[PDB]
Amino acid sequence: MNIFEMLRIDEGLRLKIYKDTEGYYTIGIGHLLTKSPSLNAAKSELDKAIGRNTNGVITKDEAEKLFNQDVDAAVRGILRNAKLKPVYDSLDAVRRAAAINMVFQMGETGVAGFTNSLRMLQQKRWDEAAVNLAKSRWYNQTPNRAKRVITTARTGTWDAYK
Ligand SMILES: [Cl-]
Ligand SMILES: [Cl-]
Repeated sequence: MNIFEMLRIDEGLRLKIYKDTEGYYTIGIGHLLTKSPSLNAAKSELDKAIGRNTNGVITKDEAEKLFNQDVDAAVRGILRNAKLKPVYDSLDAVRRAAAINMVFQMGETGVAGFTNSLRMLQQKRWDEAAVNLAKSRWYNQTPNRAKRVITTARTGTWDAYK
């Protein structure tokens, strides 16, 4: 297992524009296109991202390409964030994948606001972090996914994904 397989599991793969759990237009492996209610706006953002007139549909390779970019941007975002980087650097490789997943889902900003959980993770207080992390709108909205990521962070193993 790795970050790519993990997120491919959590996000799935859809070749046609769809709405995510919050109702926003998305395509491929969780690539958010826009927070706007306009499908045309979403189609405009897609064609811009792909480089052609897609008509709301892309191929598997195109989806994988957006995913690679998105994964890359997520890590880089973490390394550029002063609140996030130090946590990330303190972690082992498995736990790091849990941090990347959260950021991919919620944005760096979002994640950087889990102040308390961030500190517990940095101090290696696993169980405590796990409980603090669950006290969030994130967990109440997407509990099954939130449980898998929380367990990854708590245990440093891929068990939730086997
Ligand atoms: Cl893009
Ligand atoms: Cl879920």
